[PDB]
Order: sequence, then structure tokens, then C-alpha cells
Amino acid sequence: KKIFKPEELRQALMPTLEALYRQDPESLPFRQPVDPQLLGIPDYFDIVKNPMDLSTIKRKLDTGQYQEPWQYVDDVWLMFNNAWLYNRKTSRVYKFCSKLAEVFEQEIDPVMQSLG
Ligand SMILES: C[C@H]1Nc2c(cccc2C(=O)NCCCN2CCCc3ccccc32)NC1=O
Repeated sequence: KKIFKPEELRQALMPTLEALYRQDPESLPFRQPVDPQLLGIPDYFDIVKNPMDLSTIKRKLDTGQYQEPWQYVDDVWLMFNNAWLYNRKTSRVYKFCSKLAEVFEQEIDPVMQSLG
């Protein structure tokens, strides 16, 4: 099995995360962990059992928490699935998530080809 070094993963994958941060306004709800009380959505953790956001993913890349590229992809997709689950289809967060998912799919594919 291929062993991926933490810096190899950071070099390959961090640009794909940056591409999501670069989306404005669409990344704005995703740049920090959800704070349900501050945001006035106290039911959030009743619906979303495994929160995830861009800042948490960035920290995981920085601190070598991913052994394999697919673990990174899984966390980005967790973030998207949380948003599509929690938010109504008409909402900004839902539509913004849909755009980030388009951007991410485009960015991640050539990078995954390069890592194999
Ligand atoms: C990921 C999580 N985000 C929110 C949600 C609902 C309300 C506010 C937020 C939220 O992130 N608020 C902080 C950003 C404030 N703000 C910044 C400008 C764009 C924008 C768009 C939609 C909702 C909020 C918003 N739903 C969620 O699933």
C-alpha cells in the first residue's frame, strides 16, 4: 500500500481547500465551525451529529491527521452533506454548498490522478 507523507498530502491537497476558501460569498458559512447558539440555530446538533468545516479540515492537513487522500475527501463531503441535510433547498447555505461541491469536484480530480 502507498504511504503518503504528511507534507506530500499538504502540498497536493491544500490548494484544493484554498479553491473553496476563494469562493466568495459561497465559502463564508463554512470558514469556521458552526456555533448553534451564536447563530440562533439551537437545533443544529440535534440534526448534524458530526460537524465539519473548512478551518477544521485545514488544521487536520496542517497537523498530519490524514493518512490517505480519501480521508480528506470524506471530510469535505461530510461538510457538504451536513449543509444539504440541515438547510432548506431555497437557503443561501444550501445553494452555496452546491456551488462549493461543483468547485471541489473540479479541483480534486486532477489532484487525485496525480497522487496515484
Ligand atoms: C454551515 C451552517 N452555516 C449557517 C447556517 C445557518 C445560519 C447561519 C450559518 C452561518 O454560517 N453563519 C455565519 C455566516 C454569516 N453569513 C455571512 C454571509 C453569507 C451568509 C450566508 C448564509 C448564512 C450566513 C451568512 N447553516 C449551516 O449549515
